[PDB]
Amino acid sequence: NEHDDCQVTNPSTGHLFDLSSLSGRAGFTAAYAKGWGVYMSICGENENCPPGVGACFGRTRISVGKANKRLRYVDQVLQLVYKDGSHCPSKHGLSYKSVISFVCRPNRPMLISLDKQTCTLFFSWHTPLACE
Repeated sequence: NEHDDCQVTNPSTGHLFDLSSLSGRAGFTAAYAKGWGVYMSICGENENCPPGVGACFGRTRISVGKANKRLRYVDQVLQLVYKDGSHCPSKHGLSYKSVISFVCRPNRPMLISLDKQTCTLFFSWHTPLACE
C-alpha cells in the first residue's frame, strides 16, 4: 500500500500507521559513521535545509531529497522516499535520493548506507510506530 498525508493503512488488517507525531520543521539528526550527520524532517521540509528539502548533509546543507508525505507500507515496514536531491558526484547526472525505512520497536534515525553508484542514501529508524 501507498497513501499521502504521512499515514498508510495495512490493507490486510485495516491498521492505520501514522508517522505525523514525528513531523515538523525542527526535525532530527540522523547519525552518520563517516562524518557529520544529516538533518532530516519526516513528511515535510527541515528548517535546517533549503526550502522544500526534507534531508540535507549537516556540514554543507546540501539536499539529499525533497520532502513529501507519501508513506508506503511494504515487506512489513514503512518507507518514505525523498527524491530530487542535489546533483551527486558520479558517472551520469544523478541526483541524490533518501530512503527512510521505519522498522518496528516494541530513538533517532541512522544513515546506514550510501550507494555511490545510484546516489541513494538509505536510512533506518527503529520506532514503536511501525509495529502491529
